Amino acid sequence: ASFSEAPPGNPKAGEKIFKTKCAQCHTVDKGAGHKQGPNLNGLFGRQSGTTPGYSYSTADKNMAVIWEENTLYDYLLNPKKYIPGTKMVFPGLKKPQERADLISYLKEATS
Ligand code: HEC
Repeated sequence: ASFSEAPPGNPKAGEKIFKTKCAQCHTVDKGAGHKQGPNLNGLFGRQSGTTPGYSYSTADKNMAVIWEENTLYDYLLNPKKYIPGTKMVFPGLKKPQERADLISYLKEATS
């Protein structure tokens, strides 16, 4: 129900997930620029809506969520429910395991 109770994460599995469901709109490497969505480099611990050069929705700026395992796990279940008014078009990742694997990868990849 929460990150706390979620399955352990496997970054290899998480990579598959990222590639198929997020890569279209997000970069992760420093210097890579933006896509439909902002570059996620250095995501962990940062305030939402603050990456330079990307035009965020007012909601994504106003929420000012500090991204971490906790917040990401809730967010990913249903982004539009988490930040009503966001322009990210993504239904959500329903399974606890899928979220845990994706987060494990992001931790490594966005570093
Ligand atoms: C294009 C169709 C998207 C897909 C697929 C995914 N994301 Fe996304 N993301 C997209 C946009 C246009 C935005 C900005 C939203 C806004 O209201 O401004 C985002 C934003 C994020 C964020 C917030 C980052 C921040 O700096 O605050 C995160 C953490 C994020 N996106 C992650 C993410 C992941 C892990 C996805 C696969 C599950 C994914 N997004 C899909 C566009 C698109």
